[PDB]
Amino acid sequence: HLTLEQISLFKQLPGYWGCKDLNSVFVYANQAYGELIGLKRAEDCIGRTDFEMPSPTAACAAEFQQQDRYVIETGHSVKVLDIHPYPDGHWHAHIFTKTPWRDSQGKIQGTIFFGQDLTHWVCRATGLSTLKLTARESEVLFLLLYGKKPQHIARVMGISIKTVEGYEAKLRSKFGALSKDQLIDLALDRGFGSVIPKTLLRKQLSVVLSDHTIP
Amino acid sequence: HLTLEQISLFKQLPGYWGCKDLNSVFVYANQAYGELIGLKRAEDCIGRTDFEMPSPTAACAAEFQQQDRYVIETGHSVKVLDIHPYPDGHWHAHIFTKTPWRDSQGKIQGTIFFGQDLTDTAILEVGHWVCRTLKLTARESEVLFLLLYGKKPQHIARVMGISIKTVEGYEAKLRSKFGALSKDQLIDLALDRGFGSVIPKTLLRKQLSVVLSDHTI
Ligand SMILES: Cc1c[nH]c(=O)c(C)n1
Ligand SMILES: Cc1c[nH]c(=O)c(C)n1
Repeated sequence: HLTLEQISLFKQLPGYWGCKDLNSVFVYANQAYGELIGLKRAEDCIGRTDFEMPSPTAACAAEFQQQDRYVIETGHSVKVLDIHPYPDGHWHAHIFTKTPWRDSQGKIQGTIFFGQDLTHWVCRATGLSTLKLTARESEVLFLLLYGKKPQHIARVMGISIKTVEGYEAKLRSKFGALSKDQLIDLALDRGFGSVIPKTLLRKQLSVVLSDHTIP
Repeated sequence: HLTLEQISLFKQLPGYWGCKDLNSVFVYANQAYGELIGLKRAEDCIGRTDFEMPSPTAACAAEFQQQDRYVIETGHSVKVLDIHPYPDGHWHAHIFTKTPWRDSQGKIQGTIFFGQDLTDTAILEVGHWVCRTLKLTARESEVLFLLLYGKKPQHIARVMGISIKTVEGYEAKLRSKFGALSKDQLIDLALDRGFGSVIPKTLLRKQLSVVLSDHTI
């Protein structure tokens, strides 16, 4: 049994978090998440789905559920880049971690979500050492660097697949790469993975980002 | 008071986290942090300090406690890059965020700590990247990085397992390579060139606790 002292940690652990059941119906949300999502008491999340929150995030409720079902059917954990206008009238950006929620004998009974606010050197063989992209180009590049395929990028940005190939070709040539693989390596070796394009921060989207341990 | 579902969620939330009192005595640690730190029964953390965990991390316990005291005294949140050997026999890198812990009436009674495994998305959150004509060697980039984040020469020596004189050597090699005339101008030029977002890849197997950012809330 937990002391009240330890329960205050439960109440004050920073971030935007909670859990849903197998139908992605909310079971708990901490106060920070409830306020974010437009509610004065986070208890009003319980029993509702992502479609039913008074918040523009509900326009991506179908993406949230597909994410949730992936964690549930596979047991893998995912990292989601979430960028949305919110009931407070501001755009926010988060990485939401999603992991399976397990019961007392270990079986998956839902998902846990945990969100955090998102607030010219070259790599050499050993060490480091020492081109102007379009808004559209830098958006396509950022998504390609995190493992997203062209049909993924077409959906996120709301353009045709052929158009993503258009921007991919410019990038490949702007970096002087002879293939998409070389484009990725060259861009990574120049710090392109560590910056979110500022125009991407005003495009509503929910996309899983490929994630790897370092090293 | 908590329901069975809220207790279950509390026990499965990701990360390696817990809280400490005003003297950084542990009051709670989740299972993930217990296991990482060598205490498979995580309530064994309670009432210990960082000096008393069964873990090579304790060599940096004085630095952990200086970070905790900063959060307590200022009310700021800090993010720390933490690289250490661990009782499982491996090196682990993490970002640890430290937040004031407050009582029923709002005053600070300690700190909350929350660690993430160093991953692609995790470094993105802190705006740094890792490498998988002005040229820097492996050891020079390590020195330069530790210089950018406030480490004194004797601290740098400890991280790199060498002597201060050796460290002075690399520091002068960087001052002439950047054309800077002092350590001040060297930090300024390297920052001006965007070295403030690089973590040299060879630091992932050297022991260090380094504050990356400090935030008002
Ligand atoms: C804002 C947000 C994104 N994805 C989610 O699943 C949840 C619960 N909230
Ligand atoms: C491993 C580790 C790093 N820094 C800390 O303060 C804590 C609580 N643990």
